Amino acid sequence: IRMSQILEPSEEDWTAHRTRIVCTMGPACWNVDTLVKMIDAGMNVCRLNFSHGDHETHARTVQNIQEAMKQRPEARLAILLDTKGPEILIMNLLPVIGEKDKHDILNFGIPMGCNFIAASFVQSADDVRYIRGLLGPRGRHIRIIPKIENVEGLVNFDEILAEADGIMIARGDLGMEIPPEKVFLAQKMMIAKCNVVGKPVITATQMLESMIKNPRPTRAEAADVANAVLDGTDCVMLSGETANGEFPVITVETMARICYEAETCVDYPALYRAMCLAPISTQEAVARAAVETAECVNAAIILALTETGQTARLIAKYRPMQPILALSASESTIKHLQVIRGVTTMQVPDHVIRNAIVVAELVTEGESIVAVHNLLKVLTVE
Amino acid sequence: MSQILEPRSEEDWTAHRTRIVCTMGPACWNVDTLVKMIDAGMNVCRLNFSHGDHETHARTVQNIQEAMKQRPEARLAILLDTKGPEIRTGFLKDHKPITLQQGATLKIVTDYNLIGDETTIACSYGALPQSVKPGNTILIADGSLSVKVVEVGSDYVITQAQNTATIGERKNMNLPNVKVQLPVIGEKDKHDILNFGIPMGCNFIAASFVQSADDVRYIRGLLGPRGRHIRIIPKIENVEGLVNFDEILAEADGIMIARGDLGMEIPPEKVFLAQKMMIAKCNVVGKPVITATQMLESMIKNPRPTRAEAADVANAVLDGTDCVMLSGETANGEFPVITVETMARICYEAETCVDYPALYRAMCLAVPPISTQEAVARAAVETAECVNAAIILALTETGQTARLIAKYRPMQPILALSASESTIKHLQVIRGVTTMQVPSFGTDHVIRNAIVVAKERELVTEGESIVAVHGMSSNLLKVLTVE
Amino acid sequence: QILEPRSEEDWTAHRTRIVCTMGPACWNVDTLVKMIDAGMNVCRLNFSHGDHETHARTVQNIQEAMKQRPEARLAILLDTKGPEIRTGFLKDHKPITLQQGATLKIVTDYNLIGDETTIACSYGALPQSVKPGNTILIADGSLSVKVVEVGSDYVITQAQNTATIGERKNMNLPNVKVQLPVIGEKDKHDILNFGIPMGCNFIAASFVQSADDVRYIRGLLGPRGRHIRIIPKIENVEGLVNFDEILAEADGIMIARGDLGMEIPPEKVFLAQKMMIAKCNVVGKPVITATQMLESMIKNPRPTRAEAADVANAVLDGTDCVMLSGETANGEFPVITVETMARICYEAETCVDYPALYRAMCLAVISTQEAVARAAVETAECVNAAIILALTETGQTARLIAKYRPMQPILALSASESTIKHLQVIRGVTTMQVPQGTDHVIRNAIVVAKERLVTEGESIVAVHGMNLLKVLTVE
Amino acid sequence: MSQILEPRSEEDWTAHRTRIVCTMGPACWNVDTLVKMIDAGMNVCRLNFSHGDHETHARTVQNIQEAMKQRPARLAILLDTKGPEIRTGFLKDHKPITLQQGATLKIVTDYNLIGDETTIACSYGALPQSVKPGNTILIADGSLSVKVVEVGSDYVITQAQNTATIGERKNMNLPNVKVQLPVIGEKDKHDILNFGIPMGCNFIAASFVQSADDVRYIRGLLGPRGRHIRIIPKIENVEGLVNFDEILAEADGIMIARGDLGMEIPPEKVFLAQKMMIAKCNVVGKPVITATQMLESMIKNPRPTRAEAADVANAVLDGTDCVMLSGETANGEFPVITVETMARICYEAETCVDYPALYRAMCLPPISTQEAVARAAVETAECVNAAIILALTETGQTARLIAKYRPMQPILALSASESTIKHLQVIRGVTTMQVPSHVIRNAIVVAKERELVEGESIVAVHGNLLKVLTVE
Repeated sequence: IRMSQILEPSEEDWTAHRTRIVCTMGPACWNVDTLVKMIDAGMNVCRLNFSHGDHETHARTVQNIQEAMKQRPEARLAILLDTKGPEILIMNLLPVIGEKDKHDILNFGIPMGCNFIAASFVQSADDVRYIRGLLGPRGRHIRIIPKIENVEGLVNFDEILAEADGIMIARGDLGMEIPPEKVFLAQKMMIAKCNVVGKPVITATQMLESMIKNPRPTRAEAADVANAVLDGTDCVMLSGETANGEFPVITVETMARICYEAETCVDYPALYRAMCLAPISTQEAVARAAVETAECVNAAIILALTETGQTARLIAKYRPMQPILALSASESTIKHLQVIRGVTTMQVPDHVIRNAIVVAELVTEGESIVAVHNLLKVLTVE
Repeated sequence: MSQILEPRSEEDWTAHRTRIVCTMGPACWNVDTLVKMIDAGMNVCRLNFSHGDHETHARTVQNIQEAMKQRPEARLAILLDTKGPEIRTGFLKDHKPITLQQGATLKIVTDYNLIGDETTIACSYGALPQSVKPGNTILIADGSLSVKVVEVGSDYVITQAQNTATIGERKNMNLPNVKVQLPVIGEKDKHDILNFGIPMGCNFIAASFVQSADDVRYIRGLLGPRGRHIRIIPKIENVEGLVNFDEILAEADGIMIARGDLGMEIPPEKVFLAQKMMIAKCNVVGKPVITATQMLESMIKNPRPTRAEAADVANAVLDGTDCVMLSGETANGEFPVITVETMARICYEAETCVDYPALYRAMCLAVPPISTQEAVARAAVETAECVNAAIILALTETGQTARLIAKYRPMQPILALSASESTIKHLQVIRGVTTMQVPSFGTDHVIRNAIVVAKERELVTEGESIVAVHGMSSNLLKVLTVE
Repeated sequence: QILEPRSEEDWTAHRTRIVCTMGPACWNVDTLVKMIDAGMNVCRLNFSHGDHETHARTVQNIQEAMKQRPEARLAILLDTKGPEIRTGFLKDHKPITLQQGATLKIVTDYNLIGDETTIACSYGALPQSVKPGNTILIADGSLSVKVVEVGSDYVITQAQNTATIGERKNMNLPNVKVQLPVIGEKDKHDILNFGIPMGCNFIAASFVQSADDVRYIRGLLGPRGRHIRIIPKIENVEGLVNFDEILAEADGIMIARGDLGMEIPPEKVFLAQKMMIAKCNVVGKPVITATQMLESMIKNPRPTRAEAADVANAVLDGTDCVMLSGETANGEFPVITVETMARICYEAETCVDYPALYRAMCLAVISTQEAVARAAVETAECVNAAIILALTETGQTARLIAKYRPMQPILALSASESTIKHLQVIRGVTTMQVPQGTDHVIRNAIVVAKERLVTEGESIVAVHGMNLLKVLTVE
Repeated sequence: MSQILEPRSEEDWTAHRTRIVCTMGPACWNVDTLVKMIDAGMNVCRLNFSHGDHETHARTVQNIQEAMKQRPARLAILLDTKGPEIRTGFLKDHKPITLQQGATLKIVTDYNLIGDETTIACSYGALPQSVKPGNTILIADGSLSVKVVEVGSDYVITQAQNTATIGERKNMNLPNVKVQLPVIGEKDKHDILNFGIPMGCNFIAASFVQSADDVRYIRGLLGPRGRHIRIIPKIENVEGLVNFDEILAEADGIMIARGDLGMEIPPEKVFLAQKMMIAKCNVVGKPVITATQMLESMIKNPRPTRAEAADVANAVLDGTDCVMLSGETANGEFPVITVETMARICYEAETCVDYPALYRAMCLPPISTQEAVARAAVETAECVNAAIILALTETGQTARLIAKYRPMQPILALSASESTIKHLQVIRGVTTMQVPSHVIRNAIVVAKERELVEGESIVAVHGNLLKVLTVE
């Protein structure tokens, strides 16, 4: 590799980054016109911060998200409810889900169509079980993403992960609970444990903070974000940068550019062999086979036909160089998938495989395609 | 050191992956003999057209068919082995054998009317003096007499004998390092191909003494649209066939290695190299290879082979042969059935040494830009090991899919499903493959009924894993659980 | 397991080398001694400031610190001033405020006292270098302006953001080559009249833009500066674009991240650092990661999370050295900062897969010397070797082994004073001065490791180039 | 195919790695042809103590010593014991008998009985206490097979499975039955102690080894005076196979007698036994000799058969250290020509050898220091593309450890020890050079003369040290 290749400046290319982007809602990005513009910049998930505001405030946000998707029919934004929880003022030293949090989950989260609950200050697996039970019949389409923000939740992380659907890592908050020289270790460990098990991880806090005021990040900030991507993060999350910042749109597209530059350094063939080293099921074996065949026939796209999302997730876990287009009839599965690195989505009603390749300018005529369902198909665009 | 020594049960040795070709003859003309040979492991019936006529061979075919009616699950392929070019000495005075002294002159003439003596004999090959030059060696009577060419004219050659030997009338002759100018497919061989091979349902033509790709292209042209369901298997028997092997193989559908004949054309210590080289090259492109001649010769008269015979057969299997061939052992021997059992038993012993993971890895490195069909075949073999499948199903019309899987030599049996009767027959020559004919077909119900038939045949138990593959331009890999 | 604090015995044994910048905060001998204890390996003299008299006094303080710590063999690195671009003086020395969208004239007449509308520039070739659309950064990038017009002695620019700037502030010219001598008369004077006589072991050359620059310093050093090694600093696009030709001529590389961030888009600098570290790794040339390391520690006794991660990731990229600048030169906590970096380095070395580092190096790169160095690393892993002995005159044997990043400590044995100092820049190498045959040298070295690194009856791999590999047991 | 079909020069096939053992006898006794066999490829001289007397064998040892004076080549001398033998008795009027298939044949313990077609004697007195109904007895090289139907106190009743004609005092095999006779009897004891030790034999090849006790018995028998002699158990029967692992553990090397194994086990299983045994010797670095049924047709013919050459080739490909000639050199018309042919076959088979695969297979037991250095030396030699490997050794261990990894480059072993030098004539890939007792520079000064190695790289090893030099 020559250096000149690194220094090359393209709208169509960085738009096709693999890492997913979570943006926090707030006064600065609420508007339909801004949300529509953020979708174009690469927004995948909208976070509702229930630390502030009430049900009336967040309802109008959700309606604005809904109207933003009306202008972008090809987009499917997931909505994530981030709890207040039991929240050295530089404040650190109560139930994880109290009456207020429970009211938010039951009487907003469920009826308003939120796809994820990001639960603040989770300390044990019992917390996740409590939330799971809280959701119950009516909330079965909602996924749980605990936030590891303290020593307790770090200590019980394995059992938290086993119960959870995904994880959010709050680095800034962790750095106030453990020594700063060790947070990078904790972050690496947690992402890797999430990766080996195919569960989405979101890297949160202290991302591009200076962009709240500035239209450009620092060298330090960009590099910090890049290493989260190289650690193996599925998602990167903006907080104040989008909620209260002066450049919400420019921040998202900047984030997309950081992600694209970081995914450049990613060794895809070695990432496959590493996941193979760390017996296995039929569906696991077929997903591996699919990823192998895809590089082998130099596939343009991998089609993951899925109802529950498991097939897409299983393939994404092996981090293929090829884009994964997930095809599903389930509306919530499509929403849950917005948090999975390397996956994009298409809603569908065997004709699906043929009719998808028509919609997909993702392919050229005569290019190879690897479709998967306990089966693996290899096709050529006709 | 004692697991090597334990006696092997019929249940075990009948499950060997290597395929057995048996030559038809008076020793196995009988329908009851043929049925027992099926049970012993016979997969292909060779009809040697060096002897017999269209009537006698047609009768043999009826006997094979009658045998197959007693074994309806067996699908014997029929292979026509051509006579091809033959070179023979002439007659001798009073029909009495002659002794040649070492260092003595022997004139060989092209007048085949010439009744010979110890100083002059005839050759059936009229272009002998235009083929052989001074310094060339001529082998007579299975190389028992060796003579060196000293002088050539238009209708004769003068030779010096290199050893002391006694020869009879009409004995065979070899021309080491000289191309034979006789047609590889003469009017008689053409007649055999067109007027027997096609209408009698022969599946393969094994062409004796192929010396160039032109020879194969000629046979293909000869067969034509009417002979399109027939595969061409050149026999490699001399230097010309060795030198032109890559071109021959590119045109061929499979290869037969005739070791004993090669031994009459090149030095003995080079034949083992040519066999390995040729097997490996066939393996690399997934084209079937048959190792033939000098296999279990001692079993023509003995119920047991020698140590060396069995070691020879074993090493052909370890070299990567698809097929092993019996000739006079089945055709004219006292123990045709026991010889097929012994062959099957040796194959099974040799396949014990086979490291399947290492063979798959060797092949992946061997094949360079690979096709969709091959990549799915690779994946199917790899997936089968990974899920510990009992069986691999190859659904195939042309046989390509099954041939591609077999090429990577999986530890599990390949059950090939086809609607094409000729493809079922062509696959009898492919190592590791068993066959099951199905009606024309939608893939899901075909796999479903295949598991039902495979369950009763004791190939799969309920709960076991199965890999199924269907190829051609959509390709498919499917993993299922036996119900 | 990650919540468990490290003891000093653990973290002091980190393998990454530490360069510390000299300055008033670590001027006194006692502070330098504590910094050695904390893990300082190389002393950077920053020749952007001071003179031959003041820097000589610093060297004498370094030497005095070394008398108290006889085991330390600190290398001294001279960092050239190099080319600088600077804004001019302002009316009444008052700082000026530029409003976004407003035009600013930049003139090449450095005698001009500027205002809100017009400022001077020290770089006379500015109109020759810059074209419409080029960005000019002023005062650590706090002000960005875009070129709109070029003239003979002027450039007309549009303010990209609102900012207040003072007098004589730094300027950057992203994507433009600076047509100033990388080694000017002042730099040459420093190299020849301080670098050589004063016992400097490295020249870190600021703002290297071509291999031409390196060939020049080498030619300048000549026979007399033969014991001195050249470490180009890559700080702009030109150094980047020509990186490979620079590396080929160079003895090592210093990466100036903070300065590169003033020259290229920020998202591309982490990429440049990775690519360059890898390239130095493949040819076994030492690389120093520099600037914006533990900056907040100039004022604070602890680093930020982001700072810790940045240093850790440089180690994980494969850096030989990490460098402190202001943190040791002008900071409130020079000693504590060195300890902290040594600790981060030890924590990051925890995440290193050494068998993978050996295997990847074997696929990336064979000379007799390199083969034996390769065989030595593998053999060391094959037996349960405690340390690797590298007998070397030039330091090459030691470097060739270090390149393969063995899990074992490398003890480098040398009679050469300057080789011992050169190796202070090599990751995973510790050094030992020796006068002696190839067998007598291995003997006394085994006894000195016992009085430190080897228990009774452990395997030891010894390597000697001249090319032998020896496997011994401690007895 | 062109590369395969090119005639190999004498310069090339002389440089083969596999070692050749030649059996001594009337056809090769004399110094003249013995010298000519040396530079055909003979590495080891086998003395067959089934025949001849001490004076007869002493004249041979003398002829070897004289031949080595004319080629100063260092031939190992191997003493091959007679061991236990089972034999049929004498016959009526000294005339052969033929037995018809299905016919009854009684076999008796009384060796004084002059036999009929109905009854013969056997020299093995424990026959009726060894063999049981259902066992097979093989007579005269497996010419005749009989099955045991009945056993008495001093007789066995059998049924001929085969029509065959047998003469007097023919050999007998008891497939799957242990021969309850001393493997080393008083006569074998006399041969080893009063010929082997005094006449300068380097190896004892022990016929018909059935137990590891047999090996330990010979070792104690040699004691201090025979400590420079190495023991090669021959594996010839089921007991030898069943006890192979512990036999090999006590052995210095192994001789596989295929032809005799084919008389003791089913023929289709011998190739497995040979493959297993060769591999097990390779794993442990102990030399293995492939003996019997090599180039038998060359007793009468100047050329081998297609099948014979291929059998030899696959022994080399299995990983045999040595191939052995028996009657081809002991008797037979073309002893010299047979050695050349053997060397040429070995050279062709060694063309198929995948050397990078062999090193990685041997690498695929927490290894020792000297083993690690030997691996490193093979790894380095390939990396550096060395001309030769120099192995400095007194016990031979360093040379044997290197050869085990089967390097592409020839191993020149250098030793002060006369016995070590001769012990190494049995190690594939090794050639030897005696050193007076630094030594590397003088070895390179002689290697350059022998056209083996200016500018080339050389890997030298001492066992723990490795060196890479470049010749001037």
